[PDB]
Amino acid sequence: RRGSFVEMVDNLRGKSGQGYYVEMTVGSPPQTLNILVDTGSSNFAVGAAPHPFLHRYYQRQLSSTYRDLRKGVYVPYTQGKWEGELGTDLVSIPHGPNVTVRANIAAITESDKFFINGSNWEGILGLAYAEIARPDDSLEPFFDSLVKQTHVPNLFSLQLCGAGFPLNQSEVLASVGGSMIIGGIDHSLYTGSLWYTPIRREWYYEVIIVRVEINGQDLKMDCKEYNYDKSIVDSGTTNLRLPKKVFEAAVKSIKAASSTEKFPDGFWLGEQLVCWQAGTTPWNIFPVISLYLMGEVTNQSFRITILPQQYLRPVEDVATSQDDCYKFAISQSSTGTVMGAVIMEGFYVVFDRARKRIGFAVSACHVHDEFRTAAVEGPFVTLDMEDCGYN
Ligand SMILES: C[C@@H]1C[C@H]1COC(C)(C)[C@@H]1C[C@H]1[C@]12CN(c3ncccn3)C[C@H]1CSC(N)=N2
Repeated sequence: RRGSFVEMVDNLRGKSGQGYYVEMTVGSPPQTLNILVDTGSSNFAVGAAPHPFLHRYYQRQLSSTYRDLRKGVYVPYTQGKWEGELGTDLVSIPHGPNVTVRANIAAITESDKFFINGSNWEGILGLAYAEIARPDDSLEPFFDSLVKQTHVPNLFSLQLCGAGFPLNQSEVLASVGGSMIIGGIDHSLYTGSLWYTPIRREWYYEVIIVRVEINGQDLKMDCKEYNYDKSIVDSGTTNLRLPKKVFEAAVKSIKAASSTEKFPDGFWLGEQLVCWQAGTTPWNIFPVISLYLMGEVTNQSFRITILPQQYLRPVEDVATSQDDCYKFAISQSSTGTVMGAVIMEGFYVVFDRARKRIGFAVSACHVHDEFRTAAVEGPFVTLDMEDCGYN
């Protein structure tokens, strides 16, 4: 396996709790900013005014290439909001393709619970499709602009690398957090085969889950439940989020598999950390989780399997200790399944926009132990998979 995109390998930093980001520049002369990679939204937006959590921001008045679109944008969401002013400017990715494009930029002027203290990022790169752009689908997303204006192939791929232990801001700054390969697939970043699932519709990166197992035991729900009301791949969500009824069934099964140790309700609610003496985390008592995804071939599926090393998120102790501590990074959703950062950390994920498909392979940087690894395996004969999609 040769790695043919050396310029872009190791261009991400960050972690599942706070986001993975890439360096970008905006304006003339170039203003450098760290930008959250978000496959669950479709706007390119940057801090453009002082904020307690920003150490830098886009200064439109210092860019000779700034263009004012004379239009506001307001982006409320469940846990927060940002608002700002639309414009365009020249944009580059230093550890990216050697191209500069003119792109839409939302200059964030006000926000609430959007920016994250100590995360090191100052803006967001929404990589999903125009349908979910704000204020509407007429605001061309960045990746669309990049493809239209250059010879960059209509594809990107993400290797998000969890450390398997906590990092402070200093360690995050000094550590490689993964790769975003723009326009290609780098063979050094994965092992085994890539398996592809269709993009069901181009809005979010929507997929269809057809079967769920906990340690090989079928959760045995009608597969529509797994995709109620959608299933998406979202680097801008920390957890694996599951629809309420699926969450309840999965947690029951994970508790049963791990029953040799009792954990408090607050742990299963994703609120409370649990800790073990250094090196003694009992990985083996926790089950693997397999999600079967619709394949590209009629009546064929494949599965991705994650370990507790993926779904238990490393956190620092509430106290001063050498304990190894974690939070449970599976949580309930009322807006469908979200395959967030903790599940993406297991896999190299290929967003093949050109062929309307998402590829998964075992990540070369997934955390595991001597006894088990993450897996991507197939094929399986699976019938009536279209019926698993919610309408
Ligand atoms: C792993 C990393 C810590 C995670 C980042 O957390 C925040 C900052 C809350 C993510 C980046 C925020 C959003 C942006 N957004 C949105 N909705 C509609 C239109 C435009 N944008 C919803 C919102 C939550 S979900 C998501 N994918 N993106």
